[PDB]
Amino acid sequence: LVHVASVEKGRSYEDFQKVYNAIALKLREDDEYDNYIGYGPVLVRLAWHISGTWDKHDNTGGSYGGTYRFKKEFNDPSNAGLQNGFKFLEPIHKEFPWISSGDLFSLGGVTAVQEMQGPKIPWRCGRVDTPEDTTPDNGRLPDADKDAGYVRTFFQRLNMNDREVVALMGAHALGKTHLKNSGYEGGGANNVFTNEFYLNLLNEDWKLEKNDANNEQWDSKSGYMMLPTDYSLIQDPKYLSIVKEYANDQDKFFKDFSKAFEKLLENGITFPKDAPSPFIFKTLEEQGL
Ligand code: HEM
Repeated sequence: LVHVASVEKGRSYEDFQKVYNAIALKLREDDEYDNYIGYGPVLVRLAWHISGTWDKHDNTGGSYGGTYRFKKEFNDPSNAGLQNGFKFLEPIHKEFPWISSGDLFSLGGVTAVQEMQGPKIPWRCGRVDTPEDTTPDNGRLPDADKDAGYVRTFFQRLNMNDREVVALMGAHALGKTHLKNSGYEGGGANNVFTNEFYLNLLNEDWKLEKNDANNEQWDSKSGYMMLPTDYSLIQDPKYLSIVKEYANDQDKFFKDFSKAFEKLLENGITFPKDAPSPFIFKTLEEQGL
């Protein structure tokens, strides 16, 4: 099963920068959302969830087809809350109706990371919408109640190794959990992309507590939280080494996250040899906008 990237007709860097800019300007405008977190984090989560359905064994799922627009996927219980991201992107899609859905969802994540002062994430266009019957079944995204061996095995389906897993998890510096969406009680939340997830893991005094949904999570008296799967990164000695590395080197974490997140957003896509090179979008700030 082969998905070949096909550039939206006649489009180039400039076109996709305009789309980036529209998303970025909306991120700035719509600042109230989720107790002033803004939409950055949920856009990153959306990009991950539309990509994280991928299965390396048969090339099903993945970002290419834009299948999140279909009810089966949109109503996946693992996607609860992501409707807010989709709503946010709707006016952008209406303004730029030529962009494919998988391009838009993935670009929303790139834009979010960058505007939140994260690393540059090179991004390639050419995802093509596919029909409703190509929508992956629910149950391909990970559970949060498990341990390190679960996390490791899970991410092998996505072709991610230990370093890639630990780097990608660092996105949990962004935003929070919501009891109503996932059964986890939200803790202190940020909308700036840093290596703080790793610092929190290593430096806080964590207590295993039960929340009001009767699920266990790790909390600190300072008001942070970790999912079981987050905490697993300091329980497993291989993950722990990488946690420490990223807690001690912001730049390395940025570089590794950029590579892993691009890879995640690109899994399943075949880029023709004469496809454009990846785009690196300027932030609003870099443009003086
Ligand atoms: C074992 C892997 C993972 C698990 C079990 C997991 C689980 C969760 C859960 C339970 C939430 C809370 C949802 C809600 O209540 O609204 C969430 C939020 C979030 N996740 Fe993950 N996640 C994982 C990996 C990732 C990855 C790889 C990324 C992206 C690189 C990511 C990005 C985010 C972001 C940015 C949010 C915050 C959303 C917001 O503030 O609305 N997660 N995750």
